[PDB]
Amino acid sequence: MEYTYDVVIIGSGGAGFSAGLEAIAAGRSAVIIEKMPIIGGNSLISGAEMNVAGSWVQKNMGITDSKELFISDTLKGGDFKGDPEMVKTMVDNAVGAAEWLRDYVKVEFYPDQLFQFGGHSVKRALIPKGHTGAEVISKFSIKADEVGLPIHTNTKAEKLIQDQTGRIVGVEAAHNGKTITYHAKRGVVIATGGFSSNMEMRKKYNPELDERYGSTGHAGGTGDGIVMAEKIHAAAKNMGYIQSYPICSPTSGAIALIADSRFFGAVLINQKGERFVEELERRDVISHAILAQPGRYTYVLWNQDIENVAHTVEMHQGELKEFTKDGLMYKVDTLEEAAKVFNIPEDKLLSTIKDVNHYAATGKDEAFNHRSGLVDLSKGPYWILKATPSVHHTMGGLVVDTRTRVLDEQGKVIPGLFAAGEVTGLTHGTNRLGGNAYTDIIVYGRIAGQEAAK
Amino acid sequence: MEYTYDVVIIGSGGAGFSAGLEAIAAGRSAVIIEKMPIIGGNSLISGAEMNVAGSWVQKNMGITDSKELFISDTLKGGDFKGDPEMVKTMVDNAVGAAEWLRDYVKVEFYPDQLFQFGGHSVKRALIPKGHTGAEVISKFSIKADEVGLPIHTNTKAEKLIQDQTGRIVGVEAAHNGKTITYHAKRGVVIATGGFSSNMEMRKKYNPELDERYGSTGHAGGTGDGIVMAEKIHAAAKNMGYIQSYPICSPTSGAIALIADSRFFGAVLINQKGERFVEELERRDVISHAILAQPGRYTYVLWNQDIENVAHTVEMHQGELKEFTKDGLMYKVDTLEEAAKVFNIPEDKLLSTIKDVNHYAATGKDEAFNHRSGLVDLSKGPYWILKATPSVHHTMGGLVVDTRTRVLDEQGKVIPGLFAAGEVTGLTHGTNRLGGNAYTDIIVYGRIAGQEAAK
Ligand SMILES: Cc1cc2nc3c(=O)[nH]c(=O)nc-3n(C[C@H](O)[C@H](O)[C@H](O)COP(=O)(O)OP(=O)(O)OC[C@H]3O[C@@H](n4cnc5c(N)ncnc54)[C@H](O)[C@@H]3O)c2cc1C
Ligand SMILES: Cc1cc2nc3c(=O)[nH]c(=O)nc-3n(C[C@H](O)[C@H](O)[C@H](O)COP(=O)(O)OP(=O)(O)OC[C@H]3O[C@@H](n4cnc5c(N)ncnc54)[C@H](O)[C@@H]3O)c2cc1C
Ligand SMILES: O=C(O)/C=C/c1c[nH]cn1
Ligand SMILES: O=C(O)/C=C/c1c[nH]cn1
Ligand SMILES: [Cl-]
Ligand SMILES: [Cl-]
Ligand SMILES: [Cl-]
Ligand SMILES: [Cl-]
Ligand code: NA
Ligand code: NA
Repeated sequence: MEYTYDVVIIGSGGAGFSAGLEAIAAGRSAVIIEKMPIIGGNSLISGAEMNVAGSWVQKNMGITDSKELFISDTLKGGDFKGDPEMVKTMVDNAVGAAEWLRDYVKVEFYPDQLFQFGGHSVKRALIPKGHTGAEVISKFSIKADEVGLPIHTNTKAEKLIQDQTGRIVGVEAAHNGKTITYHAKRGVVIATGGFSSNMEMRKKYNPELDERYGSTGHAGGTGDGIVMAEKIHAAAKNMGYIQSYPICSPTSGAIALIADSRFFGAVLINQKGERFVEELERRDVISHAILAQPGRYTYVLWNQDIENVAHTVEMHQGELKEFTKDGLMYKVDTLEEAAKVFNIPEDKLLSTIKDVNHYAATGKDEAFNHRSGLVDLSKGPYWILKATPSVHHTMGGLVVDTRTRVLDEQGKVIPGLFAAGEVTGLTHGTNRLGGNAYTDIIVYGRIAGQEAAK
Repeated sequence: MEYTYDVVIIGSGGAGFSAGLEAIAAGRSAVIIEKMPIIGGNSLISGAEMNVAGSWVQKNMGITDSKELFISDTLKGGDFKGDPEMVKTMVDNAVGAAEWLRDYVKVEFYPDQLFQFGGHSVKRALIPKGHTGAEVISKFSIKADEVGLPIHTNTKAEKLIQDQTGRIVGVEAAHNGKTITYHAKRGVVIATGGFSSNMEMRKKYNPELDERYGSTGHAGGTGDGIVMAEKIHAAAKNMGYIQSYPICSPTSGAIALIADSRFFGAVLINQKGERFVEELERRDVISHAILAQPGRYTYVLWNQDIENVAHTVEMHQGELKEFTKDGLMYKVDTLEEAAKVFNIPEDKLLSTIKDVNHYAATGKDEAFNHRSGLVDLSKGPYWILKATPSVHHTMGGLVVDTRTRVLDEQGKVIPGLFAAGEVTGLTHGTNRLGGNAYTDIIVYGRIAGQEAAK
């Protein structure tokens, strides 16, 4: 079997969907090939919070922002190693990208909630309904079906097809044990995500991130797009810069979105029954703090009063069930029971929470200077979750220009080849800020589909 | 020539002076040997700001603090690698150390000023009169003369004397081209400071910090105390952790205390005439930001209105004269002249300052979110200073216990040998917080003199 389309997109995450919808809208034929049996990749299981300076939600909330500040925040976050034009183009197109999600894809965002990720000077992360990428990918899928964008699941790209001029003119893919050739008349878009779930690639570029660490990502995040492009002499950069997320499942590696309760008053408790870091510190600080605790894990503890504001249990019931079945999470009536289930010294936990309750009442955390104010934890019920850092995002990847054209080892455009999303390596410097992956994948996914369609 | 004292102290910085005064006060004979022609080492040229949780000045200013928070701040600052008992003993003795400086040494601190160094959750750095160590070392010197503590300048310790039991029983030193033997009946205190000015030792332990970087320290900061103790099998740790200070002379390496005006409204301007980092960001962030600018330097720009509050020109007139003579600093009437003297694009500088003036008026810095509020810079005169990062403090050094006893490679006490101050390597982890060196050198200097005298 062979197929022919104008634009062949590899991957059904936010970057690939954005490229596909733009290619179809330009009047071209397009397909997305997806190696998993389900669509959406890490974009699906993402929190999908998306930074935008100058959003309609900021206006609703009375929050002032500027592109200049979003750019400076972002460049600083990556230790000033990100490509300034890549960051500028991301920020310059972020409002349009989010309004396009709202108006064209019909993604629903909360009109009056924003998150301020570490490193951002103001609250600027839009929040999709449900606080996950489920809303985003489901709406993308509906819109793709409406406009006539086919998605071929269980179809694994294995090789880029390069003609004698050096132009990329298609993709060889595996489906049901056979090779299928996808001819691409105008362009191939690599939108395959990162390599957080490729242990050998992690160890090659960052030996510390070995089998001691899980991955927050899906099993398909294995760097295939980098490997396939390097075979035809695409350049890569920043491959060793790989970030972790602090509060993840010790068993599966999955992120614990349910533990976003720490932004609403949950406390981090070590095996000794003691707090050990400000719960609102930067994520890398929290990760290092946890790895310095006994056993290299923490507990996250909160009560019904916090859930009634935060809703992270209601919003992440699959995590609740999975973590509970894995023995990583308990719902308990009393702090004494919270200590018992995890062999935490009872007297120390009770003393810690007595202090927390006093700090909540005064607004002054005399142990760690909690920046927003603690919440009284004297009454339950309680959730207590065991968590540890897990590998989360690969900042490195393919070298592209701001038009998403992939460049070779001499900086020359590889004709017919584009790349967008976590597979690229020039936006985030040494360290991506929270909420900036979604901005990157939508902005550059759209550009890639536009450029491939030309 | 030979001398005999109960306690022989090597170095006349804050650690050595503290040890000497305690030894004399215990009723023992003591001497300080100092290799330079002047006393005070880096403690002399320090800002000498000293962190204390629970000081009389905090009480005057209505500021609440706690030892728990000072400990947690400190441990976090060094990436959780500092020795917890060393940090606890430092914090537990900080109030007593500062009250001892005030009441016994007669150091004058401002009663109503404190500095909040990066990483500290509350304002807690006491400020000596004059905003330098000159006050501290001059008062130490007077007190030493009053109590009968001799200081032998131009006397360089070269070898520790070890008897057949393994006990350290003296020091061989060079003076006027001859070797002088100092017999120590009860103890030798190594208080020799750090190795920021030893290029070969820097390169050995941190190859990046080579000849591209100057040193903020005096010429005597060469690691001699580490070398002399390792010869008799003292252990060392954390030697590769070496911190820089962001705003220093590109010619001499000296710190620019005069540029503490950035805590009162001065702006950082690159060669392009643009701001590029929040001026109140963490020092390591500022250092990296500067090294990312054209030429790897910044300018620091402020006006008379800022000086009338900050006083950093009045307090650091020697810097003013030296930097000006070196072509690194100008006093100018207009922003146009500030641009001219350093070949900064005039239009860009004027546009940058127009923005600053608007941000000062509104309190909202739309470019970098200055956390305290900018100050109008429309009227002069102005100072503009060229600055770059310089090597500043060596966190590593000798292994001691909390009694300042030096330990060998098997963790065993070396009898008769003590060490205190920047020469030790267990307090600050990977990164010392501002103001914490002075706390360390006084607390542990006092302990070392007390323990050596026993
Ligand atoms: C749990 C989690 C939470 C996150 N939360 C946030 C957040 O709130 N905000 C934020 O900004 N970022 C967040 N991130 C990061 C962000 O979600 C991702 O970086 C981003 O979604 C990646 O999008 P993408 O389109 O590049 O790739 P993906 O979404 O990973 O999609 C790539 C797709 O390509 C497919 N593919 C790969 N190789 C092949 C091949 N050979 N053939 C065919 N198909 C292939 C994969 O199967 C996958 O479906 C989160 C990440 C995770 C894991
Ligand atoms: C410019 C500057 C500003 C600073 N500002 C601050 C600040 O505000 N707050 C803060 O907390 N920290 C600050 N620091 C750091 C702090 O001042 C130092 O870490 C601290 O003063 C070191 O004290 P010390 O007693 O260990 O050593 P030093 O003060 O360096 O004294 C050691 C002495 O031993 C002598 N010596 C060395 N080898 C020999 C030998 N072989 N024989 C004899 N004598 C020898 C040296 O000549 C020197 O005089 C600053 C540092 C500098 C350089
Ligand atoms: O890594 C990110 O950008 C966001 C992670 C996250 C956590 N909770 C919601 N999103
Ligand atoms: O490095 C420190 O602890 C302090 C440096 C400084 C700058 N200005 C006054 N002190
Ligand atoms: Cl703007
Ligand atoms: Cl690289
Ligand atoms: Cl206290
Ligand atoms: Cl070490
Ligand atoms: Na990447
Ligand atoms: Na040290």
